[PDB]
Amino acid sequence: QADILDLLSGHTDDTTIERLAFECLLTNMTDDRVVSLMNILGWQGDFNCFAIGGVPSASLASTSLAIRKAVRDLGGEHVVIGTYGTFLLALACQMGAVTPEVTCTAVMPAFSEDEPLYLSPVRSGVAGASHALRETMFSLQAAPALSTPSRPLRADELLPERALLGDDYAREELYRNVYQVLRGENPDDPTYLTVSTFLKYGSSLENTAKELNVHPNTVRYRLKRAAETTGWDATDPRDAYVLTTALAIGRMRDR
Amino acid sequence: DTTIERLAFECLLTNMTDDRVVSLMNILGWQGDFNCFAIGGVPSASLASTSLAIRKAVRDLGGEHVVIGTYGTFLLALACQMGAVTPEVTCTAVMPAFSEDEPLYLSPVRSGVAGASHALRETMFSLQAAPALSTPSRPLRADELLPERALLGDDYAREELYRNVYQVLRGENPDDPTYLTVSTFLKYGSSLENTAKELNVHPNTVRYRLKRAAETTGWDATDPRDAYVLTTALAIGRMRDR
Amino acid sequence: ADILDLLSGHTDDTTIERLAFECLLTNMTDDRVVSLMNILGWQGDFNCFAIGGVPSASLASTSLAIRKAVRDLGGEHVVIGTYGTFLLALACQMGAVTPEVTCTAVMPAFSEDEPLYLSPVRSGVAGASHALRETMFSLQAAPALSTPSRPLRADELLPERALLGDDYAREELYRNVYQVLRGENPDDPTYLTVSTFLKYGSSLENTAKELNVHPNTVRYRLKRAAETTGWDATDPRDAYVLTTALAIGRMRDR
Amino acid sequence: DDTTIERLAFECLLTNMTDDRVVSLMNILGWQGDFNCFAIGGVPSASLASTSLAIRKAVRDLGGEHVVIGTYGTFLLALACQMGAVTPEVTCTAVMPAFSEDEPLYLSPVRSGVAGASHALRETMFSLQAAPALSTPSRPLRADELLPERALLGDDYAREELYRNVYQVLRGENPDDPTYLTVSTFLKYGSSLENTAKELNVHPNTVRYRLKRAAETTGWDATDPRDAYVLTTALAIGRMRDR
Repeated sequence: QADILDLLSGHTDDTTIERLAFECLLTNMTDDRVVSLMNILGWQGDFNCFAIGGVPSASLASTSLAIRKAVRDLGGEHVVIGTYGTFLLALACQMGAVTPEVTCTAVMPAFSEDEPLYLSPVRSGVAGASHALRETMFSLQAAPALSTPSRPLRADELLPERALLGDDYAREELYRNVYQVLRGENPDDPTYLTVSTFLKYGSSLENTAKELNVHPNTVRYRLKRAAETTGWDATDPRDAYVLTTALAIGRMRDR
Repeated sequence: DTTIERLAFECLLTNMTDDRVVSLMNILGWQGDFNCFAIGGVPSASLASTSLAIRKAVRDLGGEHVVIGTYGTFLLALACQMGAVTPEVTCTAVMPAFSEDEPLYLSPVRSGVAGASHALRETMFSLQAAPALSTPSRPLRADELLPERALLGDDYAREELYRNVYQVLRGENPDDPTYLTVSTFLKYGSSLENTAKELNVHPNTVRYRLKRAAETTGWDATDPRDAYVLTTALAIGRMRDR
Repeated sequence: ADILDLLSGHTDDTTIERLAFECLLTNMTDDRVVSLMNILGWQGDFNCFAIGGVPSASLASTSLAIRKAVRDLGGEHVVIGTYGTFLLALACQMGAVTPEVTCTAVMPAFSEDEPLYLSPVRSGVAGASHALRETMFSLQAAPALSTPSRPLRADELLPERALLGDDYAREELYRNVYQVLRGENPDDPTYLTVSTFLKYGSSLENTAKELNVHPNTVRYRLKRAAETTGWDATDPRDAYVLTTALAIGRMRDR
Repeated sequence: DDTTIERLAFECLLTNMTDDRVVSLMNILGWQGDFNCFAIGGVPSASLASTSLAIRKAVRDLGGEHVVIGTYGTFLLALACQMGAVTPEVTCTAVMPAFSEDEPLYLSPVRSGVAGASHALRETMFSLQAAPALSTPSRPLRADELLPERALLGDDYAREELYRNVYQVLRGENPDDPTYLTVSTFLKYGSSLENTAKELNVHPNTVRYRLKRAAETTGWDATDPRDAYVLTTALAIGRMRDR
């Protein structure tokens, strides 16, 4: 298999090294060679990082300058920047005052107000870097499915659309963080059955109560609990679509 | 014989359709732009017994070629459509070989190696998607599990949602408000009254438009299963187009 | 490289078996290996175990004897390959094909003068790779021991396997010896006593002096560690296993 | 820029790449011919930046012209070209205050050429990773101090040295020499001179002296528990390799 010198095709300029690390990370390559490339760029050891992505406000060069300056002004010294289609993605090393919300606020003006903007969670090491860049890429590709997107879009806002695009990270989160959390450890717990039944029956409290032989208030209470544990409120049309998707993922995976 | 067939099967199931695969298929006797279809399900008794029953059933129907493989608990068979070998007739002949207590799928007829791969893969994805539905048809309908197949990575299910649902809904002309109405209706969780209020139109106008959409697409936004299918299609179309 | 690239135009089950074997032996557990195993008839999260040793007469003879034995026991699939002087067989466990019975059945086909190993039952391609590799590494490690058991015990050659690069052996030392003994208590009297004892080369006197306790206090703590881990630090072999585990744990935990 | 080239060469060497491409890169950095070099590694006392600065200043003051500096995990590693007064102990003494006193420090032997440079950096990395195993680490750690633990981590240089410089040296060319048998028996019998002597029908003192001879040829003294562990490891490596 190709070594880091093969990958570099004789180049030693950091622009090429950066673009190469960017493409490796975006394409899910997290092996030692990528660790070496990030090493060369200055990303030492088990670093923390996060990503911001969107469409440049005026130009790619202008946005890149703005982002490097903002990272510098906040006490950081590493940010890997690359383009993907019309999108510019930036992976910042979390150090000094470079933290996600503050960094996102500082660079927002360099991104078009007329296009989606996404801020990733903090992730660790090269594998996290790849994760941050990919969830950012998939979120931006998924954003058009959303009627009224937050700005910036954050976190798990686009799970089902990301899953539809083939994002393994989104499938896994729907399985682990929604479906499996709903199920819990106790199989006699009624929450999962109640959410499932509620969705099946048109998001009707009355029909769910009728189906399950419980008081409507009891269904209400269970849905609220499921909202607390998963972050998704079945009574909200957007969240209900997310939950429905999670149940499909879970059922296909477990049977 | 058997070994080459199993290798061809893996290649097809894993979406390898390049000339090396064509050449394997040539060796097996599948020539040119052949027609084929697939059938899949859980064996009534055993994988070996079901394989045999399918081979024999196809042979008796004048067929000479079948490629049989496994995916998890499922037996998947690709049959070359020759002689009296047709999908429905073949399916009927082999149903005893598949358990009544598990899903079953019969693909449409497809052509060539690309077609063979599609037939086997849509069969795998359909069987895999089935647990998502409470009471699926037997055999599973081709249009029954599109969002679920898409979620698994079935690119043909994505395309079908795009072409047969989203683009059909959107139509030739931008002025037609049927699409906007369905879009808005889904956004508001299939609330007739909230949709009429939001669009500033009469609720009857909303009902009429939803019925039109149900007629042209085959999906009724007032049914929660169909609403999910529609919502999936709009997402796919919006991500693809803009 | 896809499965066809790996095959290099071969479509014979013999080359396919050899390729699957080599992938497993080199710790490749990805989709292509799953497909290769698919092709050989190994579907899903199967159970399997491995047997390995030096053939009593010939590879061909031992292979024939193994395939016969497995079939007579009602088994369908056995992947057989060779590494150096060793023959390794991976059997699908089903019907009456279970590890001890199978091992007993095929013992006559392996040299008495050479080590023999039977793996635990494991599952899936990852399990198959693990079983074949622990078998390889155990056979390679055996010469380090003067009179090992036959077959070799799963826990008998951990440091030596680890020295050869066997990551499962490192893991097992870390989890089953080091962690079991230390927990979150570097200051637990037993752990501290074992640690100090080894540091002083198993000298009861020097250890008691260093810890400022009575020798009998050192003795019962070592006895506890022995009962807890199965390793008795007063035995030079066991002491070497314990020392290796402590090094592994320390390097890993910081 | 220069920093980039240097970090690239560092990564190649650390990753055991010693091919013509790497040789050429080192040549461009100014490392030419069959140069002598050594490595020092540890944890920066204050920061990566300031430790690097202090190392380069020390090497400059000592009359040296070339140092390649990189990181592994929390470690800073420096490869120095041996020239002027840039020699291992002097250089180590000059740069030691730049490394944390609460963390291990390692100084490699002198090595030759690009292959030697790669060897020096890797034995340094592995030794630093292995250091926590040691109860009473010297400062700096040196040379072959961590052989068995390095072998446990998969360092091929350690496995090779255990076989070549320890196990093979014990055996020598003469099967009439009792060194190997004595070391072997002594370890087997729990480092008991009395029981070893009883087994070999020899006086305890003869056993002791034979072990001291082994210490002369290999540097490892079986009467010391640390060294006994190292020797036990070398026997295992050797026995596995010769069958």
